Amino acid sequence: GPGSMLTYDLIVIGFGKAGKTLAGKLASAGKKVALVERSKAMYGGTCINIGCIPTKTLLVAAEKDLSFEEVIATKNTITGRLNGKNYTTVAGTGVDIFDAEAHFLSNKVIEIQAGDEKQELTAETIVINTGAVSNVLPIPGLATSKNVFDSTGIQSLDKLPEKLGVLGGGNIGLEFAGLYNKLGSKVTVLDTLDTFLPRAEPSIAALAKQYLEEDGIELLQNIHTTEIKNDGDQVLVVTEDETYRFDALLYATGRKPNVEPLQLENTDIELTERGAIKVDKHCQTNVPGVFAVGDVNGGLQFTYISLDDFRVVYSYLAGDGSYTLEDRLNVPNTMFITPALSQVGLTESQAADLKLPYAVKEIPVAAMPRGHVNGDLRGAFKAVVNTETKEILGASIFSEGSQEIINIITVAMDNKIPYTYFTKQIFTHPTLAENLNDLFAI
Amino acid sequence: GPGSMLTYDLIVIGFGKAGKTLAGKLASAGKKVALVERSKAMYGGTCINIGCIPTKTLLVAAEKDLSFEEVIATKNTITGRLNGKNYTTVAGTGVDIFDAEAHFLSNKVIEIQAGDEKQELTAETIVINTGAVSNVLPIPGLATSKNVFDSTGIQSLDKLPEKLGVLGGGNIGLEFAGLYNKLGSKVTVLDTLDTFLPRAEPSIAALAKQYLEEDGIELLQNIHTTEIKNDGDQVLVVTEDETYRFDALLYATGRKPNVEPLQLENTDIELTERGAIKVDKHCQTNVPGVFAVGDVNGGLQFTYISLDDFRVVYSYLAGDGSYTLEDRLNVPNTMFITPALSQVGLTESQAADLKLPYAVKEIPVAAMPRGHVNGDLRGAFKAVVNTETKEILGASIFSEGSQEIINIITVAMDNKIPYTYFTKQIFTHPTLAENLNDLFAI
Ligand SMILES: Cc1cc2nc3c(=O)[nH]c(=O)nc-3n(C[C@H](O)[C@H](O)[C@H](O)COP(=O)(O)OP(=O)(O)OC[C@H]3O[C@@H](n4cnc5c(N)ncnc54)[C@H](O)[C@@H]3O)c2cc1C
Ligand SMILES: Cc1cc2nc3c(=O)[nH]c(=O)nc-3n(C[C@H](O)[C@H](O)[C@H](O)COP(=O)(O)OP(=O)(O)OC[C@H]3O[C@@H](n4cnc5c(N)ncnc54)[C@H](O)[C@@H]3O)c2cc1C
Repeated sequence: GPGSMLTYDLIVIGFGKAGKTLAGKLASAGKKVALVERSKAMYGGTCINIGCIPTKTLLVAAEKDLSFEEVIATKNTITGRLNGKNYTTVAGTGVDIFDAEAHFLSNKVIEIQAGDEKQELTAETIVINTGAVSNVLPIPGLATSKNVFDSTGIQSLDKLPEKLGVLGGGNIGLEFAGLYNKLGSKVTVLDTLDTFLPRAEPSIAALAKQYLEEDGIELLQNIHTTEIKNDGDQVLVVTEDETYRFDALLYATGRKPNVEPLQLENTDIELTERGAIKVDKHCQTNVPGVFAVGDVNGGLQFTYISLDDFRVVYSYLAGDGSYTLEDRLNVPNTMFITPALSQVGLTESQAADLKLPYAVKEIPVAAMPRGHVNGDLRGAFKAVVNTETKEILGASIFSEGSQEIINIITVAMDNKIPYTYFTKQIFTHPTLAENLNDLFAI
Repeated sequence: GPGSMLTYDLIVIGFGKAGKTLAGKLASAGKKVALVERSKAMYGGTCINIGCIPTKTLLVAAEKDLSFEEVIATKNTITGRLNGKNYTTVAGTGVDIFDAEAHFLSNKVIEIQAGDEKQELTAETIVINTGAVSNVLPIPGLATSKNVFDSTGIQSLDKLPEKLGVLGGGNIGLEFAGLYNKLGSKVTVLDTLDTFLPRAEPSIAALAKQYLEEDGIELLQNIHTTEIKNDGDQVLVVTEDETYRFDALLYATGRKPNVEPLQLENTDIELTERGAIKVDKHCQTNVPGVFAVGDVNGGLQFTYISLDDFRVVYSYLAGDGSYTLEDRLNVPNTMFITPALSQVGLTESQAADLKLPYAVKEIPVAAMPRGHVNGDLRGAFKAVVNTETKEILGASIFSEGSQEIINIITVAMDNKIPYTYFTKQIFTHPTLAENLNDLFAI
C-alpha cells in the first residue's frame, strides 16, 4: 500500500550543479537530505551528461585518429563514468536519491510516483534546481521533420552527416559546427542576425570568422527561414532567397527554465515575466525556505554560475547570508572553437557606452613567440583598462589554452589589482600567458 | 686605417634578454646605444636560438606527423625567424649592433675586431649580458669522444640515434629525454644522485617517474662514470657496475657564467667565489656604471629572470632605483616533460624546514573531470598554505597546460591574496584551473 509522507531537512529537485553540491554538503554534515531526479541519464546534471562534458570530450576526440563511431563511443564512456561517479558520490554522503519527476502539491510538499503508488515528501527547505530545456523556434516543420535535432540529439547521430546545417549562432551552435567540421561534415551555419559574434570584440570576431571559414565552415547572416521540410531523409531549410539542403539539421537557439513539470500553480511561488522562477539576492523565492538555483532562476547559463548559486544559498542557510547575488564578482566565459575564445569583464564597446576613461591594447598570437613554438598563429589578446582607477575592465584571450589563461585575469579583477601589476609579474616562458606583460603595458 | 674610439651612452655586451630589452628601450627614448654580439647564430640570445624556443618547438613538432628531419627543419625555421626578428627589432630602435666578441681594455672601454682593424668603444653605462656556457664534467674521454654532445649539439644530430644516453638529471636533460623518446630513441638517463627530481614534491616526482618509465625512458640513479670512450661510432659510458652503449650521448650538468672572453683582469670588476660577476641589489658591479644582468651574475637561469634584471637596472638608470633584486616577488618554473610539471613557492618539505604553520592538499588529475575530457589522466595539483596568515606558500601543478595555470597562483601570492579566495573564484568550465576551487578548500 502507500507510504506515509517522508520528512527531510532539505529536498533538492533536480540533479543540477548547485543542488548536488548543497545536498552532499548538508548530508555530510548530518542533515537528512533527499534529491529527486527524473532521468537516470541525467545523474550529475546537464553539464555531465548533455552539456559541458560531452561537447568538449567530442571536440578533443575529433582531433585524434578515431572514426566517427569511436568518437561517439568515447563520449559515452566519459559521460557514463561521470554519471555514475555523481550518483555514487551524492548517495555516499547519505542523500536519498529518488528516481522520479517531482511536482508540487503545495509550497513544501512534493509528490513522486514510486512504483504502483504515489509518495509525498516534505522539508523545511526546498531547493528547486531543474535547469533549462531547449528552445524550439515556431518555424513550420521544424518540430516534425526527420533528421532535425537539438543540442542533445546531435550528440547521438547514427553516422556522420555529409552536410550539416546549424540554425542559430551562439556558443553552442558554433561549437557543434566546429566539431562536425572536424569530423568531416560540410557545415553551414544559418543565423537570423546581421552580426557574427556580436558580443565579442569586433577584431576578435573577425579573426574567428576568418578561421572558421578557413576550416571550411560556411557562416551565413540575415537568414530568415519560412519552413523546414524533408526530401526523403534529407532536410530542406526554406529561406527567402534560397532553400538549403542538409543530411541533418541542428537547432541551437537558446534554453529556457524548466518549470512546467513542477505544477507551480499548486504553490504561491512566483515566476518572472519571462517564465523563470523569481528569486531574491539569496536565490530565495517569495515562499520562505523555497529557493531556485542555476538556470531555472533565469541567471547566466553556466555550470560555474550554478556552483556560485550554491555559495549564495549555503551562505544564507548555514552562514550569515553575507554572500549574495549582489556580491558576485567577475564571470568569465569560453567558446571552444579552434582555438578557444575566452573573455571576461567589459568589451571596449561596453566601456565606451558607460563613458569610462578607458584604453585598450591588442596583440595578435602571430606576434607571440609561443604561437610560433606551437605551430599555431591563430588568435589575439585584447585588454580594456581604466586609465584613471588603473582597474582592469576586461580582457579577451583568443588562443590555445585561453580557457586556462583567462582565469589569470579574473584573479586580478576580483582582488582590485591594478593593471600595471601584469607588467611586473614574472611568468613562465615560453608560454602564451607571459604576453600579458606586454598586453598591459598601456 | 683604424677608427677613433666610438662613444655611446650605453653599451650592452651580449644579445641576451635583459640586454636587448634595455638597449631597445633606451634607443627608442633617444639615447645612443651599442649592442655587441659575438655570433650571428645568437641574435636574440640563448632562449631564442639554443634554449627555451628550440627545445619547446622540437617537443611540439615531435607530437605531429613529421619525420626526424622535418622536426629538426621546423625548429630551424622557427628559431631562424625569431633570430632575424630580434636583430631587426633591436636595430630598428636605433641600436648599433656590432658583430664581434668584446673584451675590456679598462673598466668602460671595450675592444672588438672590425675587419682588418681593432675598434674601441666606450660609454658611461656598460651592461654585461654574456649569459652562460655548458658545464663539461671532468670525466676522462667525455670531451674527446665522438657522438658526445651538449644541449646545443644534440639539437642538430644527423639522424635519430637509436639509443640515446643522457648524463645528468635536471630540467634540460629530462626534457631532451622526453623529446628523443617521442622521436623514437631508446633513452637512458644516468644520474649520479640517489633521488629523482629532489626539488619536486615527492608525490609529484613519483608520478613523473612513473609516466616517463611508462613512455619507455629508463631512469637510473647513483651512476658514477669513470670514463667515456668510443666503439666505432657508438659511445660507451663506463660506470662502476655496467658499461652502457649508446648511438649518441647528451651531457646536461649545468651552465656557468660566460666571463673568460671578457678579459676582466683588465678592469676592477669583481667575481664571486664561484666565478659569477658579483652584483649588488641594482645588478651593479663594484665599478660605478657597470652592471651584470641575466645568467652571468650567477642568478637563476631563466629568460624571465633576465627580463626582471632589466626591470632592476632600468629602475636604477631611468627611475628612482626603488625596484631592486631584494624586492623580487615570486618566481615560477616549468619542466616540459609530458605533461608539463610546474611549480612556484615553497614545497611542503621547505615549509616544514622553516617550521611554518602549514597545511597541504593534493588532488590527482585523474579525479578531475577535465582530465577525462582530455583523455589524459596524468598529473596532480598540490597546494601548500599557511593556516595562520592564510597566505599561499606554494603550489605544484603537474598537468596539461600547467605552464599557463601556474601563473594564476603567482598573481595571488604576489598580491598577498588569501588562499581562501581560490575557493570563491568563478572559473571557466570544463578546465583544469577550476579544480583550484577544491585544491584550496583546506
Ligand atoms: C550543449 C551545451 C553545452 C554547454 N557548455 C557549457 C560549458 O562549456 N560550460 C558551462 O559552464 N556551461 C555550459 N553549458 C551550460 C550548463 O550545462 C548549464 O548552465 C548548467 O549545467 C545548468 O545547471 P543547473 O544546476 O541549472 O541544472 P541542470 O544540470 O540542468 O540539472 C537539472 C536537472 O533537473 C532534472 N529535472 C528537471 N525537472 C525535474 C523535475 N520536475 N523532477 C525531477 N528532476 C527534474 C533534469 O533531469 C536535470 O538533471 C552547456 C549546456 C549545453 C546544453
Ligand atoms: C637547453 C636550454 C633550455 C632552456 N629552457 C628554458 C626555458 O624553458 N625557460 C626559461 O625561461 N629559460 C630556459 N633556459 C634558460 C634561458 O635560456 C637562459 O637563462 C637565458 O636565456 C639567459 O639569458 P641572458 O640574458 O643571461 O643571456 P643570453 O641569452 O645567454 O645571451 C648572452 C649572449 O652573449 C653573447 N656573448 C657572450 N660573450 C660575449 C662577448 N664577450 N662578446 C659578445 N657577445 C658575447 C652570446 O653569444 C649570447 O648571445 C634554457 C636554456 C637552455 C640552454
